[PDB]
Amino acid sequence: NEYFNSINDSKILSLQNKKNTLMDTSGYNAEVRVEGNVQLNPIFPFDFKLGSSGDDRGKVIVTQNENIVYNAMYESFSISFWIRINKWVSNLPGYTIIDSVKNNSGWSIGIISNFLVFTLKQNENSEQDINFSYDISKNAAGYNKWFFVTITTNMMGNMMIYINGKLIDTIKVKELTGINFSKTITFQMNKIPNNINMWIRDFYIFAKELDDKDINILFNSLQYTNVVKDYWGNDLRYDKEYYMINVNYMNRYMSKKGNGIVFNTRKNNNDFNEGYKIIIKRIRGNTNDTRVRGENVLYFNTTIDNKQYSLGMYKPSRNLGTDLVPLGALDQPMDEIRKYGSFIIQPCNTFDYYASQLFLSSNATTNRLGILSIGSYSFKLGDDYWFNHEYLIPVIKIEHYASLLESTSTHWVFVPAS
Repeated sequence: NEYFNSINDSKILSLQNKKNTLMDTSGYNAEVRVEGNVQLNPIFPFDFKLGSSGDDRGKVIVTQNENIVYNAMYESFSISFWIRINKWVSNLPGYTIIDSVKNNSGWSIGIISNFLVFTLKQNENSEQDINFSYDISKNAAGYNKWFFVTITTNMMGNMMIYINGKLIDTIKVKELTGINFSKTITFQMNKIPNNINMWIRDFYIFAKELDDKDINILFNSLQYTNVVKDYWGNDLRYDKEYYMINVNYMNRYMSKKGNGIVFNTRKNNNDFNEGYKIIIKRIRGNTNDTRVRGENVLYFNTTIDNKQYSLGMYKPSRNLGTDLVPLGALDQPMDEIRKYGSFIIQPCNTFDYYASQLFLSSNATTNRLGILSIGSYSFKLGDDYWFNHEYLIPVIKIEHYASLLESTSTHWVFVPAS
């Protein structure tokens, strides 16, 4: 993998976290001061955390050597990093998050409303900026997920912005004479005149203009692809309460009627605080460290009333369709769970979400009998006596699922109840 080596050669700043310490692994050794309350994750991804709070609030400062800035001050450069913001509402007020401006010239990354804007400044009057806007329809609860920004900028060429490898917006760099780039970059959440958290990790700057194939290599090299992720992009974990949601039905929560699990309409889309929660329990796995990974055999528990059930197949009051069998809440021992309630998880990540697919397992082995989907069907559940009713239920298609294998109706996500 030269691809990886050739890129690193142009790396002028590498803000990593080693040995529980923020430092510059570029080689050019920038100074890294950590003022205020800056929480530091000891677990991977070794991110560092900031806040918008008053008084003692987080501030990370990075100061560079003149020699290496001077080189990239007029040619070409790229900025790339992982970022996450909690409660990134659409009505959010303006904030400067990452700033590199000294005497009213430089560059600055900031966020306002549903926008993450990257501005280029020469003087207090004139400034050109490129931005990314998140899809408010797809993220009613706030864009709270981890995402990988990349900004390529050529001073006589072009100024582009990428999110998760996908080029979002691209505009022409105007004639910018007298543009002085600062030797300091400051990570701090400063509100703009007239309470959120921010996680940053792996902040790199390069001395060239990265292309699509380079960016996506970087994007992919900077994650554990086989570690399944929750809705916000953190490592999905066993023995932790999540809300299980289908990607095609984000406005439904999980409820129960009789033996059946039935999906119901959310009251609102501010939080995900609604319905019954599930807990992922491991059965089979290559590693054993609480993180859920591809090809793991697993099952789901959930505490409904003061009892605790496990998700599993059951026989409905009448046939729902060919090869189709509902998943429901059952009080069953492990021997039954292994036969009729065990799944093989496969991570399925896209630009829009961190999701996963779930395959019914044969006797808690990795051999796949079917796939977990969702659908509305008419039958009897619980007290239902006189009439059938339409229930939106989780359903397993057995044997023939090549059609569903590519459908987003089999994409499941998990939102923590923190």
